[PDB]
Amino acid sequence: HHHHHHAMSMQDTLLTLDTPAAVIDLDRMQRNIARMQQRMDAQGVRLRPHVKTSKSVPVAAAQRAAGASGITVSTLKEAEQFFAAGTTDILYAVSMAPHRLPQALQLRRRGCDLKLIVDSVAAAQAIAAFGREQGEAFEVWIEIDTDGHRSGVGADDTPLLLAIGRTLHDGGMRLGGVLTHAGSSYELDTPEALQALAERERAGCVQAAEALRAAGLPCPVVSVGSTPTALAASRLDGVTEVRAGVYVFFDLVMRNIGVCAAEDVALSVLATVIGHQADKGWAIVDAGWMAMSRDRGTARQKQDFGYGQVCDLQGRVMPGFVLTGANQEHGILARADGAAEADIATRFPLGTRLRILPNHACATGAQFPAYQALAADGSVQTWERLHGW
Amino acid sequence: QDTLLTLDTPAAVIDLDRMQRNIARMQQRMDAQGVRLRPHVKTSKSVPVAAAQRAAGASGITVSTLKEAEQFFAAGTTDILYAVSMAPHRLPQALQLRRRGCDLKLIVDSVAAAQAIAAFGREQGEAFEVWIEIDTDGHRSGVGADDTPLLLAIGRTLHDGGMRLGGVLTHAGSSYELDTPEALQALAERERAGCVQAAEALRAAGLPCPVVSVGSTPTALAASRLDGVTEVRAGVYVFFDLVMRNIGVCAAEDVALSVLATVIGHQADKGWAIVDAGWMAMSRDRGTARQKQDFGYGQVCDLQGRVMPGFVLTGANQEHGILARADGAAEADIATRFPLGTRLRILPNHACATGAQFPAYQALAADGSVQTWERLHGW
Ligand SMILES: *Cc1c(COP(=O)(O)O)cnc(C)c1O
Ligand SMILES: *Cc1c(COP(=O)(O)O)cnc(C)c1O
Ligand SMILES: [Cl-]
Ligand SMILES: [Cl-]
Ligand SMILES: [Mg+2]
Ligand SMILES: [Mg+2]
Ligand SMILES: [Mg+2]
Ligand SMILES: [Mg+2]
Ligand SMILES: [Mg+2]
Repeated sequence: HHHHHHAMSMQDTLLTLDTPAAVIDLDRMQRNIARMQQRMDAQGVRLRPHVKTSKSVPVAAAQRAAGASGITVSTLKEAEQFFAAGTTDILYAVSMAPHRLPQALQLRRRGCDLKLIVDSVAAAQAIAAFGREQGEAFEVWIEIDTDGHRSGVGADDTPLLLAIGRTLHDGGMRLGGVLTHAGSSYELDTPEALQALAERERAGCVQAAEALRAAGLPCPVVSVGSTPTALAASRLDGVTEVRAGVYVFFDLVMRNIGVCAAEDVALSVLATVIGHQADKGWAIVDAGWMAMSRDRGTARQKQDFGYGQVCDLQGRVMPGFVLTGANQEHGILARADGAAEADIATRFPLGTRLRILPNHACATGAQFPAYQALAADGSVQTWERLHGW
Repeated sequence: QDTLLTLDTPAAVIDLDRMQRNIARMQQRMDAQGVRLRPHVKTSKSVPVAAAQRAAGASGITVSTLKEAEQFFAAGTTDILYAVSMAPHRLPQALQLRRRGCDLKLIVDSVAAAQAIAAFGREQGEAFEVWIEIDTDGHRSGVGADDTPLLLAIGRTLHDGGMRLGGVLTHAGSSYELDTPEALQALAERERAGCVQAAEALRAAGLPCPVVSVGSTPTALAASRLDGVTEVRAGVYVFFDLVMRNIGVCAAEDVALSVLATVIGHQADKGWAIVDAGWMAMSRDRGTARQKQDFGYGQVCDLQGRVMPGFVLTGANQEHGILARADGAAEADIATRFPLGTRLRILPNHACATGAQFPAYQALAADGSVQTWERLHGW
């Protein structure tokens, strides 16, 4: 039992970690994983989780174990990490830059079934010319703009859809599908508006696929998604897969959109109280914006949580206390309502540990080299995640 | 050689000639004021950047985390001030650094934190050097500049408890809400006077107070005189940023840190160029939104570093930035001006926030080559 005794001596808990730390409540993370996978199984579509929220091998392993099919990545560094870890079905869902083609070629030549996306004739021409030069039939999907959010060919822009699809297909590449991301779902906050946007996202992606196929071009995959529209879609006829990422943890922006409650948020930042300004009702904590990130997505929503909702050590919300301000390594904990708490030092004594729910899980997670994955027994384990490009 | 044409994007680029000018300007101002400069490395967390600050005449550093103290001590820097109210649970970490030879200084602003340090120091045989943080402007931590009984209670806990009461410090961070030389000069004087007043109160009580330490970059550059001050702490000046430009202490052309980005697409009807520098590259900091000129997620510059006024990142998602006209109009033929693959450089709202998004900087020399300069992430 030499290993056992030594490992027990080294095991951390929420009391022994240094702060700040990004804590994943594994039981909440597994409920979120199951909820999404079950919804997609009920819809008869594949779930291709977007790992840009955690960039962590063990978190994606849990998603794969639950039934996910492949992943979506936001950078080729994520494709390199997850392919090294055994994931071969990877979609790089950012408009392809020609200068990154040698790295995408190398990944495919090592055995990664890496898919790229474009939304322009010039990007299609760059991929097809390099593929012909290098003897590589890249798989390329066409990105569709279904809601005005960001990149993509308009769903009704048949001439440009065909021009890009022909450039790829005639060029000897594999035109593998269409995808869309209805990111404007983050501006909504009612179930009726989310359900309608989910239907516009489905209808527009399938419209683009049907236009390509009406021109004789292959388009076997139809991929949609954002977490809110994944959870709100009534029907997904014509869709092969849904992509969703932030759901794995949720956050307060998702709580305000209405697709989860604060009790579903699996990621919190463990912080210590390091001081006060008693006459202003401030407790000062060691989670500033370097821990929380500068994300303030809740500022324009129905309930502004400042730099995060305060919870006790046990992870239960402490209503009315939020981080009202943040500097790099100092957070200002005070009443959301703008009163000065009396006796703030008795409410929050020096050295008290608290947990802060984030505005945006993807933004807060990226501030940490690793998560501390919290098991039901109170034990944590360090789960590394990727930083940079 | 690696150059701005060969790097992958996004990348954090330091223009070394601009950084050296910013380093010289600050050190020459501190020398003119008769005070030491103790740079705050939380902006770069990079050994070669702090080396350049030391070569120019800096005396010790300030750090925002013990991880920084570990990094810089492993690189040979021993005169380290950890300028965040000390948490008692980090005392074992601080003790081990001191026992290894790091001359690590801690700060406190409460009797309870001072008692925890003094009790642990006596148990472990360690006379911790502790400074008392003074609140001169209501920004953040510190003993109020008027609150003499609290100041003396802490000073006596430390000195009677066997610890080394090494000084007082203040950080007038409310300087970042100002934007005129008269208001910055007045706040710099309030910061100076408040910190010197606390030192005098300690000394009048028979307590040691050899160091009087003030600073933020705007008050460091605006102070007219620094009588009674021994050192100034400043950090973001090494690179500057657009929040600094709006406060009025630099020009956009002085900003030494930019994010190299590639154009990866367009929305021509809206006049957008989409770049691969989203908020993961720039950070979510939007400090210019509250100032007199809003630069969105950053100011566009060409690959040579020429500022392109009127183009900014008007929006950002994680790995996509939206480049568009600041005047709200849809640039006609945006794709013809910025073809796919064009490289641009984006000046940040907040240098300390943008830098923390990158594992390393790319230090750009006069000949156009780059050298990778690692920086620290995490705690
Ligand atoms: C982020 C992202 C997703 C996942 O959206 P969430 O709302 O985080 O689930 C899907 N597709 C693309 C292209 C994305 O960038
Ligand atoms: C950040 C910081 C500084 C340096 O301020 P800048 O405006 O970045 O130069 C000085 N002192 C303390 C305590 C700080 O936190
Ligand atoms: Cl700060
Ligand atoms: Cl995003
Ligand atoms: Mg997100
Ligand atoms: Mg690389
Ligand atoms: Mg006060
Ligand atoms: Mg700063
Ligand atoms: Mg540490």
